[PDB]
Order: sequence, then C-alpha cells, then structure tokens
Amino acid sequence: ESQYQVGPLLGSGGFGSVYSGIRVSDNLPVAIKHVEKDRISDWGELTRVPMEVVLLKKVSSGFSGVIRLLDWFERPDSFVLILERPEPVQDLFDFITERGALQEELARSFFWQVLEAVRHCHNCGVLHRDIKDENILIDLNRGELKLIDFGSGALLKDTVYTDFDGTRVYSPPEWIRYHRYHGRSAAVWSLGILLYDMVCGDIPFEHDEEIIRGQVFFRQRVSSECQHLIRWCLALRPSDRPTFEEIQNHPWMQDVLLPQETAEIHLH
Ligand SMILES: NC(=O)c1ccc2cccc(O)c2n1
Repeated sequence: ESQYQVGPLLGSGGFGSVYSGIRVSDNLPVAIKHVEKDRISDWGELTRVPMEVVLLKKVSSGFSGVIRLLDWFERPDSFVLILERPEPVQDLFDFITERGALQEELARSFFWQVLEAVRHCHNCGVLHRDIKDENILIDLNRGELKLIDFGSGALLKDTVYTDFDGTRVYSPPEWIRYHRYHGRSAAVWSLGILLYDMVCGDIPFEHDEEIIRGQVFFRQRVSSECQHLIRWCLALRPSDRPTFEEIQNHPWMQDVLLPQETAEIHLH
C-alpha cells in the first residue's frame, strides 16, 4: 500500500493485528487493523464483508464517541480496516493498570462518555457486545473516549440473541446460565462490570459462579450512590437493569465534567 505509512504494531489478539499508521495524503494518524478471513465467524454485506465493517459504517458518522472507519480494503486472506487514531492515546485497561482505581469524578466523566457512545451505536442499529476497558481509547489531550473493536457486535434487534463471542467476565448471568440475552440489558450489565472496574481498579467477578450469584463486594472505598448504580446495572434479572436513560438520570451521574475539563484536571 502506498496510501499509508505503517508504524509499530500496537497490539494483537482476538481483534487481529493493529498497527500505528499515517495517512500519506494529509499525515492523518491512523490505526491499520488486519483481520484474517478465516477468523471471521460473521459476515454482512453492503459483496461479503466482515460484520465489523457493516457495523462501523453504520456508526461512523460525525459523533466522535465511536472510532471512525475511514476506509477498508480486501486482500486475498484478510481485510484491512483504516481507522481513526487519536494521538496521544491510552486504552482504559492500561490506564487503570497504571493509575489503579479511578477517583469518582473521573470515572463519572469516562462512564458518561461511554454511555453516549453506546447510545449512539444503538440509535444507529448497532450492538457492540464487547464493552470493556480494553475496547475504550482515551484521547489524553481532549479527555474524549472512543469505543473500538466492533468485531463481536451485531445489528441491534429486539428478539433474543443466542450467540456471543465478546468477553465472558463482562457477560451477563443469563448468557452464562442459558446462552440467551437481549442486547440492551446485556449491554447494561457489561456497563456495570465496566463501572465497577473503573472505581475499584479491577473487575468484580472472575468465575461463572460469581457472575451467576451477582453479589457485589467493594474492595475500595466507593460512594453509596456509585455502588447503587453499579448494583442496579448488575441486577440478576435483565428487566430489573436500568435503561440508558435511567443510568444517565441516576444521581451518581449528575454534574459530569466536560471531556476537556476532564483532561485538564485528571490527564494533565
Ligand atoms: N476498532 C478497532 O479495533 C481499533 C480502532 C482504532 C485503534 C487505535 C489504536 C489501537 C487500537 O487497538 C485500535 N483498534
């Protein structure tokens, strides 16, 4: 390829291999993601493409809480996706690994931005299905979070999902026990795991039994309101979980900092 200059490997795993790149035409920072054709369980179309590209095109549209797909290419054995790349950036998993449990004010700003990103995906007919710290990029200058890696997502629908291939420890008890979930309520459970992770510095449950028991213990000092929001997101019955609107109207969620204030105060 002559359109992009390839830089260091940023990571690899279930999502494929992602390299740092630069778009040669205007020096835009990009991430260049290679997905092997035979590791794609899930195809859509517009000629057959990974669901991931279908879902990205449906959400890649002005609102910047979701990484944008700038271009894609097909190769004999893979697809290559050209994605936005903020710079400097750190994913939330590394950030929490380095900084430990986040102060509530900072978790509140981050969590709120996740919720706007996920509402956007949903408004666009897309369910992420793998919301977790490793799939959230922090633009450290602007304090803006971006959801990445739609490679386990699906078109949003209102009937039951019986397949899943996101991250188990973020998956709800109905998936664990029955291999069934509805998209919104599973997304909210993963948001409870995510919010506990932000405020405690690690995820609450490691084991199937703990997921199914849904008993939440706090190892860090966490406000009653935050604990209540988390415990609500993690209701065992899917229909007892809050909607996005109820999450965002929760008292813990009030007075969120703007992303810019967030970076000035907490990211320097
Ligand atoms: N949607 C994507 O998987 C994606 C998009 C952009 C990325 C930027 C930096 C590091 C990454 O792992 C990235 N992954």
